[PDB]
Amino acid sequence: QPQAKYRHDYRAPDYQITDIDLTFDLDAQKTVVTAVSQAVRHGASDAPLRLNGEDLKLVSVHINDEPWTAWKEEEGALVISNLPERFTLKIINEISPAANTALEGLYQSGDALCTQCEAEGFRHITYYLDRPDVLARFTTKIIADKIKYPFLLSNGNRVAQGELENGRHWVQWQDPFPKPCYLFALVAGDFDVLRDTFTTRSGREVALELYVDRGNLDRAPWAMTSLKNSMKWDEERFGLEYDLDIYMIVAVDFFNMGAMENKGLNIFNSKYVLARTDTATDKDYLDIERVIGHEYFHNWTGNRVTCRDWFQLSLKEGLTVFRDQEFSSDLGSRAVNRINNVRTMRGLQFAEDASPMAHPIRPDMVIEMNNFYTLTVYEKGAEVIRMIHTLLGEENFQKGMQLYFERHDGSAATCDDFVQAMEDASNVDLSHFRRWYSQSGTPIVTVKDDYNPETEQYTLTISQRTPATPDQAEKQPLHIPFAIELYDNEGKVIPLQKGGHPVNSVLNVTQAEQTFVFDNVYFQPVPALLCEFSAPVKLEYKWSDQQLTFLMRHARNDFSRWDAAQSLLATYIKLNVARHQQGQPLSLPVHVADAFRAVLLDEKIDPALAAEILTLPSVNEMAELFDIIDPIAIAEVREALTRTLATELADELLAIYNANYQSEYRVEHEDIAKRTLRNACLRFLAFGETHLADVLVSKQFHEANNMTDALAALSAAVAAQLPCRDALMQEYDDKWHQNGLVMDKWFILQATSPAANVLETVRGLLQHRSFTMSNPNRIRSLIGAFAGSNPAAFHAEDGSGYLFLVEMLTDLNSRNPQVASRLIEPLIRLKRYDAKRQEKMRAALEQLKGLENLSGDLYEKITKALA
Ligand SMILES: CC(C)C[C@H](NC(=O)[C@@H](O)[C@H](N)Cc1ccccc1)C(=O)O
Ligand SMILES: [Zn+2]
Repeated sequence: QPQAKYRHDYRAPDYQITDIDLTFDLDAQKTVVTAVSQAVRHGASDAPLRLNGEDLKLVSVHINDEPWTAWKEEEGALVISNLPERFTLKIINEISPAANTALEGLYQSGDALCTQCEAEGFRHITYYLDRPDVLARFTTKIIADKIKYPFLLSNGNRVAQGELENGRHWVQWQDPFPKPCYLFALVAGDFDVLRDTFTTRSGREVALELYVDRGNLDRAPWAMTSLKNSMKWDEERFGLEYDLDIYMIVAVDFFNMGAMENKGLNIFNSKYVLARTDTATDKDYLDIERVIGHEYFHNWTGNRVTCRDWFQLSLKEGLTVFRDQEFSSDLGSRAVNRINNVRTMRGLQFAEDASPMAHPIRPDMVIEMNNFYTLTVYEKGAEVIRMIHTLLGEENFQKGMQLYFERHDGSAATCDDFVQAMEDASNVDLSHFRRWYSQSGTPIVTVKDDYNPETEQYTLTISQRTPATPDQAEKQPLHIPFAIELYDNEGKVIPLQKGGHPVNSVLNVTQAEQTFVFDNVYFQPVPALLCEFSAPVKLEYKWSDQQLTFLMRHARNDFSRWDAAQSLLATYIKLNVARHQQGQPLSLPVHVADAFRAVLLDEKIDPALAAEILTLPSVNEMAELFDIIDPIAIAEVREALTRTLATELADELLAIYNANYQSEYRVEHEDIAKRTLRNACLRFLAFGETHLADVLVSKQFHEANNMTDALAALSAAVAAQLPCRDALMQEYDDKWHQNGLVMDKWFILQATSPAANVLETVRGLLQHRSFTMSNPNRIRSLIGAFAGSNPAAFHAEDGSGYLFLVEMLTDLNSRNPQVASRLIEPLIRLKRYDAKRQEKMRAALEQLKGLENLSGDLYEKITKALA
């Protein structure tokens, strides 16, 4: 297995390549690549040029057209010795796109040929300096059969084109912007193309082109609209304009991730492009908006300024995720977006930070870089950027962005460079703050308060600590922006002050323990703590149920109201899981049910907020409330809680469900909010009197005039195991079996079903007409959903879930390591479960560990999980 690489070993390259001219003689079985690079030595004169290469058939090596004899091929490299200070390197090699099942480098997607080069896929195309601090100007000539590949695309603009004998043709592209090879892209195939235009604020007219498989034009307008929305927003919010003449996006069916920001030629998983009202849900529309925007935002945060090395991945991913969240939030509901992102942080990222794979947002050790496009690097990375925004304020934050681009435009930078730019532009000291980049694990912030009537002072005693993680035995206090707000008994905000001077609501929690005193607090306050999730930490405060219901009705920020409800539910989710383990039924105080009844009947509350408060935490969110996870107890308690609320709020739920009916379907935020609330109510109504529920659900499925409402009904039928379930599921299959993206929703429902025979059903679906092990989307929607989204079934006491996953991973380890690595994650969490389960999970991991040709992707995770 390959050795681990460490951030502290970074060293500038001995050679730089300033320009590269590529020529591809394209063919699915045998592609011939000719690469002419202009190299310049920067290191010692006796240093050899070390080129990275994987699975390449070397044809020849020339230096200034002279056949070179001073070279040697070694594991993953071509080492060239005795070179001039400046020279022209010419490499000719062959590759086989059709044989590329890992989908890394140049591969085949259906009948099209396309690429994926990040993190290190370009080395699978030709021998090169496959490191992001080497920026070269690319020129790409593509030669191919005209009938099979009428469209030949690469980064930049077309500078040449011609016809050849034997029905072949070629096109040459030039991208003026120097770039690391991970941003290189090539696409060849036959597509339908949606063309539009966007005029920047300064007048630059940009040609927009969206390439989709023939017959998919009816699902392309929303993505195009989202691209234009993204371009406009970046101008308005960040003052950034697109910098090229054309913007191409190609939607492909076979892609390991969601999308890729290749300069001027983004390549997208079709899941994040294709949408029409009968195939896509409101969520799909908003996800397409998010991803289209995300990759577009990389044009500046990632492309114009790239990464010095891969340990600096968060420099572009954390910042770009922050940007896509601000984009979504500005255009839609900021409260809903913040709530959703906090659910991801608390329910998924915290779990990772408490797992064997824990790492700082800026990793120190990496074996397989593809294993580091994580919730930590992305989501926590964004939370760190957001904390900088919280500490600086929008104005100074933008000044920091401006200085960052001024200093690093056209180069590869580091996380430290970014922080320095923010510090220098704002004059805000971020020296202590920097620890957020080096320390893994989730900080735990404990708060104790006291109200002194004699002095009319409110005191907060705040403590912090980060438990040790398997990767770091030493932990230190962080600079935690801790936002608060105090309310009097009328729900009015109490001015924060001390010694006659106002105090900022964002407290600087920088020590292991500290006190914060506020005077002129005339009456005992109810505090709102860690407002808007001001820092990615776990809050420990002894809330009374009344303080929480008070906040649910009076908190100024909608997020606080949702957050208070989560704290209220946590107490009873924990209470009932303990009861479940002792064979006792659900117990819930009347005043708790009343709090949710109040939310339903509050006419002043935003439907968007009400919908989220009425959406119970997922089983994965619930799992984080426990030291030792009991997946079956959690799943059954979640259903029991749903049933109890459905019974206690039956009339109110139906009233709100009916009140939010909308005849017209619009992908507009106000409409989406009402529909989300209506369907939130439907989830509960599905657990009402069987016949009543069955009729209501089947009715919505059949009368729905959009996929959002149809899927909501189908999901409810499956969740409540209603009589109509089998009929509706078969009807969906018969109508959509030919559409993979649509069937993925169906596979997810089958995989996350509460039915006793779910595994048997999932295994059988491996033979379904709409499923195929060759497609990452299908794999993740069926197998991934089962293992990661149905922990109750995956963790069946008999161990059947683990055995099934081992079978699937034995296949995927050889076929597609990246997808295999995404799928093994559930097994890596073994220490969070009981002894019996740990034993079975360890056995499963040991079996995988002994696999012939074990991929580095899995090796890295298996090793840490078995430690
Ligand atoms: C909206 C985005 C956060 C979705 C996300 N895509 C990205 O982050 C891209 O900008 C990544 N740069 C693409 C990528 C992902 C994984 C490994 C190598 C390369 C993805 O999941 O593909
Ligand atoms: Zn990204």
